[PDB]
Amino acid sequence: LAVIKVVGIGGGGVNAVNRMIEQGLKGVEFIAINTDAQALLMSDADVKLDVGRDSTRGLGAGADPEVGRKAAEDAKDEIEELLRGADMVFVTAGEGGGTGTGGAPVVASIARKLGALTVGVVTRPFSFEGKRRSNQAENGIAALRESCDTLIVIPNDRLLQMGDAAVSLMDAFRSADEVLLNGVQGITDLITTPGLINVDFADVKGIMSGAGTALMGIGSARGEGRSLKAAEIAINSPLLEASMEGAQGVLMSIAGGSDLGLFEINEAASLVQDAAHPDANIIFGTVIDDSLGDEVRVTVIAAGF
Ligand SMILES: Nc1nc2c(ncn2[C@@H]2O[C@H](COP(=O)(O)OP(=O)(O)O)[C@@H](O)[C@H]2O)c(=O)[nH]1
Repeated sequence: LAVIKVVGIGGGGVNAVNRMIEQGLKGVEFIAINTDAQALLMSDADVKLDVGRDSTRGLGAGADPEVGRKAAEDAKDEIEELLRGADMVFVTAGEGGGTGTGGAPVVASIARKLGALTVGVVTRPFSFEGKRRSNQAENGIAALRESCDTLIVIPNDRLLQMGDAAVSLMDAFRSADEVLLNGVQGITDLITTPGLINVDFADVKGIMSGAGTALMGIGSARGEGRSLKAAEIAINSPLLEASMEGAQGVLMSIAGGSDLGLFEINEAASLVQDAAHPDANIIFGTVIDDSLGDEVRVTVIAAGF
């Protein structure tokens, strides 16, 4: 039984972790790291960690990656203790800010030296947030990639092509929350709550260790030929580029109720096998989830380029 910790660092990461908690992501410990005491108050994470300066006083708002990086190393001993003896560590953040952008590569480096399989799950900022954030996020991703075994990057721009035409500025970030959850849960659920086609940690570790940069796709469908449709949506998801075939490795999960048909599972499995490069390592499994009813959702992670 695996020890999996999910770290949400910076404002966005903490909000993402709250969505995960709110949605009932199980079998994982949630850690919230921030510089701001006030924002940490609204967090529902098991473990919270205030860092850097007091938010109750001076400059909480400034978004400097250098500030966030320094704050992290001033807490390296405390962080290491929170990640003590974990088998897997997820580092979720919204790239572009200060706390997340600079702090994340530190948290990951620590988790990796502890010997844990280190998976970063971050978002690229929306273009409407300006080039300054686009720039910072770009360096923050370069850095975090060095510290992770695998780094899944979700381009926020593509979420707007999926969400409704008339969405608020707040609905936009709720989608960002939801997709970060999708990334994490799509992987952890394979381990914590497997179905008929059982995948164990060793399989996942094999496909994700030193994988480098990675991308994800999600899909879901109902009733009539659902599993195939869901799988098809996932492999064609805009979040995943055309570069599904360019992947060295593919991790795939299909979640559904206890009554998830073997035939269904097989059709999804076959589709991904055909869609991926002939030489790619493909590991795939099923997840039991009664909260889905008669809907099934497929997650595809494509790694190694
Ligand atoms: N998932 C998610 N992402 C967010 C949210 N708010 C902002 N972001 C993204 O995260 C980036 C950094 O913001 P934030 O994490 O709040 O600043 P930081 O704490 O200094 O890292 C922004 O440029 C946004 O693209 C949110 O509520 N949820």
